[PDB]
Amino acid sequence: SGFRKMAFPSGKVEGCMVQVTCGTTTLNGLWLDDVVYCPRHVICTSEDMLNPNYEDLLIRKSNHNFLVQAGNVQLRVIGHSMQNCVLKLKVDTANPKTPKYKFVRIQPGQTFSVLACYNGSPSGVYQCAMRPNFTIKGSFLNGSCGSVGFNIDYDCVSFCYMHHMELPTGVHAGTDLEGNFYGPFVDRQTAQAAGTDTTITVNVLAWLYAAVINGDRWFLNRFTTTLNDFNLVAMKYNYEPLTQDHVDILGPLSAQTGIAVLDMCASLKELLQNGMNGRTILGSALLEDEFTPFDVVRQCSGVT
Amino acid sequence: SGFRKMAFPSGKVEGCMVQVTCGTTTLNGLWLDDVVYCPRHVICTSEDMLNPNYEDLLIRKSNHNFLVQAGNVQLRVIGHSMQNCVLKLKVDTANPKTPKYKFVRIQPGQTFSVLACYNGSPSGVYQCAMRPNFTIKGSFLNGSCGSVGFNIDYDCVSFCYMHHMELPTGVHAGTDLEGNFYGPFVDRQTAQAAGTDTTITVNVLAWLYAAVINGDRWFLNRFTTTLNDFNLVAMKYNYEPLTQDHVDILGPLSAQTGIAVLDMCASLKELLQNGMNGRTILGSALLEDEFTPFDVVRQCSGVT
Ligand SMILES: Cc1ccncc1CC(=O)Nc1cccc(Cl)c1
Ligand SMILES: Cc1ccncc1CC(=O)Nc1cccc(Cl)c1
Repeated sequence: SGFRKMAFPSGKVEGCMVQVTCGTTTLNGLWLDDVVYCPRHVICTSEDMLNPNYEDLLIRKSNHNFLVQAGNVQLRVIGHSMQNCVLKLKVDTANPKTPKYKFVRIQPGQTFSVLACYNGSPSGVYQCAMRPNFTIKGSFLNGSCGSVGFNIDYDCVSFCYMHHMELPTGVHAGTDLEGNFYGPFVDRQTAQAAGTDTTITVNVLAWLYAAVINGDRWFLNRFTTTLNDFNLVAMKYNYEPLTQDHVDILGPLSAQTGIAVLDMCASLKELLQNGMNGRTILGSALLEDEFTPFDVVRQCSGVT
Repeated sequence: SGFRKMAFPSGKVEGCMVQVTCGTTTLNGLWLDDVVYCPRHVICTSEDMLNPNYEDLLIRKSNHNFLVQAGNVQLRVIGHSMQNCVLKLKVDTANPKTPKYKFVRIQPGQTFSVLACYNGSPSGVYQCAMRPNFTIKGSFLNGSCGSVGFNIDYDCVSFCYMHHMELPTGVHAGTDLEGNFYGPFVDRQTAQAAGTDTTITVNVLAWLYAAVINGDRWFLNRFTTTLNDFNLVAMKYNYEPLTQDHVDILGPLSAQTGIAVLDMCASLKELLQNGMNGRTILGSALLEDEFTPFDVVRQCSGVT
């Protein structure tokens, strides 16, 4: 028992981190097979970051201008190209530690582990969620760019995120591994609006089932609700509207605990309307939305 | 910016995890050099767990009765011995992936990363703290025994914890890597009292400095306090008494923010006396005590 904001073991991703330098700028790179992926702003200087013309800037760069270092050994760059907001540096050596992997574009609400890096070296790993507004509430400093978000299914690493920037609001923005930004964000040092962030209702419900599994049952009530009635409450509290798709994915947790999805929604409704009253659920004084129903099942059953 | 419950990258510890079987019991083992460390209850059956006579049970076990498996390959056991509550299985092969390492016995209040394992395979990594009462609030299921807690200083892994049992209360108990339990706990399936748990005051103060560094400053007040006055409040709220030693370790954070340690104590005093009033600090609705002053400095400066 016990429930934690658990990240995936980062070993497979650690063996992929490299340092990429270009001019005065240094950031992290992702070495899979004979290719190094990194944010395209590695080619920019501080004057450029206001409104960089990446196509013009990259034209002044040759393969030799990109310094790729794995540990303390140098990688020979034999090719370079831009794909959306990432650079793919073709190197003459395949990464001997390249795990089985996929490039995946996640949906908002889904979660992933971030391996935060500086100068190609790992500093820490944490679990986070793609917010409904396509930002992440990470922990990143200057030089963290190029750090990646991932998921792991037995031996396959699905890379889903690459960190690019911190918005003036303190939240983080980045791309999938094809360099397409999540959300409306552009890689420019400019004021950018993130959407209104909503709470991931299906994840809060999954976390309430995780609380029941682990003994925290005070919030269970004698009530039930409908999807429509629940969503009237969710709308008011800026919670994502619950669909039959969300109810279906909560099916295994509902079966495990014997608590119907709509009865759990009724508990969530009372929690939203009356607060926690100074109490806690799984060591938290607020409703947690960063565990998907999949994360709950995985953690409570010990999937390796 | 941003602050997360970050764990150490687990790669160096992943390469050390093995599966250890003895009779019907299987748990995790830690392979460093030519030695495999695991909990001594691997030699027990369900009847034994009530009051096991480990010295008598181990006498019925030969090197061949201990099945050690790293990935899918078997390790030949050439020796076995008991040290307190751990078994040290001498194997004929040194772990090729053994990192630089130390065995350390942590103090309560200190933090560490846990790499939770099942059948020798890693399932996840999370950051946790040794509670003042010597228990950990982990996330562990049956088969997680043998999973280790560690810290990393550049390239050296300091192993500080080995998971042994879950108390009937749902909290977790274990040993250092010499097999000495933290706290009064014994490796028996019996009702055991954990101490009254207190909040780690120096860690809450470190986390309030982390909030200030990252923009959350609403809790800063026009007040100051004394160590004695503060401790009268800490006593009432079951917070650890603050000493000049704790004040000294908060020195770097005090210097970084320009907020005197005692002024921060006064903010904590008002927070304890008046609650959060529905507000949050670093995405939390309660006072977080699982980040040491060292963890705050490391995270806010990007130590790799
Ligand atoms: C300072 C920091 C903190 C966290 N994560 C990243 C950073 C650096 C950063 O924001 N870079 C940046 C800024 C605007 C545009 C672009 Cl392309 C990149
Ligand atoms: C079921 C579980 C959940 C979390 N962590 C561990 C476990 C197994 C467990 O508690 N083992 C145990 C019990 C009493 C004594 C001793 Cl020696 C070992």
